[PDB]
Amino acid sequence: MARFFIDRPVFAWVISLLIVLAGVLAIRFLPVAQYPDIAPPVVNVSASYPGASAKVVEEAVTAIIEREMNGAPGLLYTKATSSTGQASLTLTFRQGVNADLAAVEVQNRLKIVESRLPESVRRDGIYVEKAADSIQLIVTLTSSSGRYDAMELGEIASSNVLQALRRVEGVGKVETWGAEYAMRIWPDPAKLTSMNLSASDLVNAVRRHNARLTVGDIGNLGVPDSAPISATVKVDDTLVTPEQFGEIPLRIRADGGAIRLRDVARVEFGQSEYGFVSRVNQMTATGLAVKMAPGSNAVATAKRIRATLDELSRYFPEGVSYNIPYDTSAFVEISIRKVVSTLLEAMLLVFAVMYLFMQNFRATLIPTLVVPVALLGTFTVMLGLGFSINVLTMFGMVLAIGILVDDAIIVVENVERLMAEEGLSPHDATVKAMRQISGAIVGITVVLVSVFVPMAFFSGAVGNIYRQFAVTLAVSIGFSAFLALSLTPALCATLLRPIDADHHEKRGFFGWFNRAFLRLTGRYRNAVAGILARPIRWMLVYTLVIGVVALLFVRLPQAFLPEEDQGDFMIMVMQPEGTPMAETMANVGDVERYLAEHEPVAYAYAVGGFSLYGDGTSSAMIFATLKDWSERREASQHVGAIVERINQRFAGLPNRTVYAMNSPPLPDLGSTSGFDFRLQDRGGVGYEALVKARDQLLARAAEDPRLANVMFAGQGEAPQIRLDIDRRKAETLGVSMDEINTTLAVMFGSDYIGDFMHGSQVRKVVVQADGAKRLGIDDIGRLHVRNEQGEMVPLATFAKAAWTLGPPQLTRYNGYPSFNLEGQAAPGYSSGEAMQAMEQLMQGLPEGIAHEWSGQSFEERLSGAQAPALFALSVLIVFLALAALYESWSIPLAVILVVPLGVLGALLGVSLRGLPNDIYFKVGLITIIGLSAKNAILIIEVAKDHYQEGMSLLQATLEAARLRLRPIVMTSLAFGFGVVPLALSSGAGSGAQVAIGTGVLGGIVTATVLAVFLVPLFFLVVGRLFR
Repeated sequence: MARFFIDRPVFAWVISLLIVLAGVLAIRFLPVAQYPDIAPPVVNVSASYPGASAKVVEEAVTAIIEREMNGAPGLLYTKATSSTGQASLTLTFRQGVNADLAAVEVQNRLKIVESRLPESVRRDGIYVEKAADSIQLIVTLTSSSGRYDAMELGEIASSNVLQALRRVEGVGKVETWGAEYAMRIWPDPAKLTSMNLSASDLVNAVRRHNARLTVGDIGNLGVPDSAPISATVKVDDTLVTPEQFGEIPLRIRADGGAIRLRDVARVEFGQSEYGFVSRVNQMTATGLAVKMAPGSNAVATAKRIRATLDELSRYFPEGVSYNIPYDTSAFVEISIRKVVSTLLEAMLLVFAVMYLFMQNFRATLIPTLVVPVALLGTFTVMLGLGFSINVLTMFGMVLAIGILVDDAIIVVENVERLMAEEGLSPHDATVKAMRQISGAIVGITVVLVSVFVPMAFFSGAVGNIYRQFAVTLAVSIGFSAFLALSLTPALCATLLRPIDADHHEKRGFFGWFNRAFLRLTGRYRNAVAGILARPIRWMLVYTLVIGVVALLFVRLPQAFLPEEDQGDFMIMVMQPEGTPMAETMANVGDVERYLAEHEPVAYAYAVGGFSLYGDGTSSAMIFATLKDWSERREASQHVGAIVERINQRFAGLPNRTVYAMNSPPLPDLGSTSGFDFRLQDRGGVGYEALVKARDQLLARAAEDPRLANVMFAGQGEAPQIRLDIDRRKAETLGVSMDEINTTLAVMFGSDYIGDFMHGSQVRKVVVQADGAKRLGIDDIGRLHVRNEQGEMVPLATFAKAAWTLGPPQLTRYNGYPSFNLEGQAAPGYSSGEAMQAMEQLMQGLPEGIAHEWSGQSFEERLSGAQAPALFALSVLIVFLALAALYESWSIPLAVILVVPLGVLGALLGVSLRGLPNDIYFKVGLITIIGLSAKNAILIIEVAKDHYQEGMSLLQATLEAARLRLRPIVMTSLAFGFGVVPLALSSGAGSGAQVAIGTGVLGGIVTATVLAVFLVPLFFLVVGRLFR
């Protein structure tokens, strides 16, 4: 096949141009992403059970459905959250399971248990939807100057903009924050008492016009926190403006006049204190949280969203403008731009290493043309196999560049040798070279291509990460084998002039270098000879280096992904249950003001009432986009320093929590950035004991130096009023359950719900998680109801109320009751160290309490638990591939003992730079193993086909070490200089680049220096001990 292309130059030329043209086409039709698609298939079962308590919802809906979904096809884990309103069931499936299969499977299992569900749940809708609950982009609409009307701007955003966004391809579901608004009524105690009007009089009179009343602080007129009456208003309603509300007649006067609502109350229109309240850059606005459709391209969807928005902006009245304060897609351009630059730097650097050795323009150009054709070839293979231009695929192409030229070195070098050391014509020089070295090319591409296939056959989203590296490298190396057997044959023959194969030219720096390298090769040959002279005493040194390999491995901490500064972050702004919205937004303003006046923040969007830990009046969050990295070129201006600063400054304010975290790198695995620890009640020990374990384990995490910010990612117990109805004599005394339930519902709103029933006891709870004063247990007893004979009866005869505390939410993980915990690794410490910290602190906990890692945490544990298998199989197939290629069981053994040499440098490189054993390190480790095999098999191949016998085989192996020292140094130095721009990356996106490059740069240095001294030894002990 080689001789085919030597005598046919143009035939190889047109093929190479065909690859380039196809690759260029692939670029134009290839999606760009920061990462590949990592999201596992998730199905959400949502059910509503209005008026039911969280316990009732869980027992009647959540637990029944969840119990049915135990044995689903590749169901990884189940999560459940039963709250007052709804039941929610999240079912995460194995990787590679068809989402529509999982969707159909969960739908079918739902129809089995549906008839056992409460009727009102079924008819309201039990939805089964593919989960895409991660927020990618946030759009705010603001009014420049004073164009803001709560009715107008809220509906401008929710109607005109949201309808367009929903039609934008790639947009899954949009949550509207700040578009629910209410009439606020503030009764005056003086005017109420001056007339003969009661609080119930106002509530009941208003209820004749608007039944969407939320009562709050009707029991605190005069120093109110929440508006005593809040009437959510819709455009269809009979009364809309506050002037209409003020006109509501309350009672007539003796003189014929009428008392109106405006006469005893202050009437206002504004955003509802019980919906969502949004704000961007300390200004009131309406937010639209965009969740992109599963499987869409984030960048492309953002461009359409932007295009559809600024096309809508021209219709805005002056003052109204649209802003995007939060866009995770923004970083994709920055990361892909940097890796493309680093790819260019690697090409510019390997060219320098080639030129330093071969020292002519023509023979340097011959291998440098292999890389673009092979890279553009892999670009075409990726389009069609289902891959994107992401940092991972581009990262591989960076590592490929140094490897890709390896075979084209060997042809050019040995052509030039046969052309000057033997006087051959350029045609016949290349002909003989391939008949000589094609075995070496075949051998090294066998190990290199093979070593990358085992990682592609692995589960999890780390498996998908591995496959992007595996395909981009095995195909490019496989290409570079083909180009070396086809392209470089022709180019060597047509382009190399006899004037170029000069062994010594350009006396000066280059002559100095040439003489120096030749001298170094001599001391190499003497140094090795000393080692083979005392081989038993140096094999003990080899036993030493594997020992420090193990010690370094045990010492090194492991992590998942490096912390990257992607220009944005988020802040949990939490208040204790029962905190009203006004305190929540005051606390948010404190964070808003601190960001504005003390930190480099471009935009800071803030929403009250929404939180990834649970909605409510005591929850709020802030999404923040930082200023450009150019304005933050300092250690104290990175994200981590900023979030550390924010969390420390606000830790001094008690009765509130402020948790600032860097944006999660893979939001489709989890909305937060930290660990997903799931405390489980696997033994049925009960809620009270589960709280005690959670609280005391939280305490242990506070004391541990490895952990930071470990906390309960949820809502604590909220105060509430429990009403017990023993022996429903109310029906015996004439009062109906309807009349009782309405009178409570009128003065408590939707907060009046029902709970668990036992033995003629109608248990009920008034929800007080919003901290309103309203009616106490004394008022509840003194409330009046009408029996069937028309009289007023005190409510206390048949109702016994009491204050109590209870969780607003009940969660379940893998079917057992849960507490969702989250936290961080302390500075300097690694994410894995944070994980083993938490597992260690579990030791002293009581009996029936287990734990599970979820989200990215679950994936990270998988990566570290399948690591030994991944390394063992990668060396094993190289063993078998060499055994198949060379029909021997002794050659693989000699080659195999080279891999610990390159491992030591990888371990040393990270261990001295303080970097962890992340998966970038694991990918580099596989690359180092393959390149170690290439180094060893390059000399062992020559040392075998020269001559072979027993009683020590010096003759061939030092001959091989002599011949192959230069070729292995060319190829190894090329790879090292290619990855130097990774190991020494500077600006944005550099966290991943130094992580991927540090281990691989250190690995190759000791995969070459420590190898050439030791692989001739390996060939000789295996020969000496196999006879």
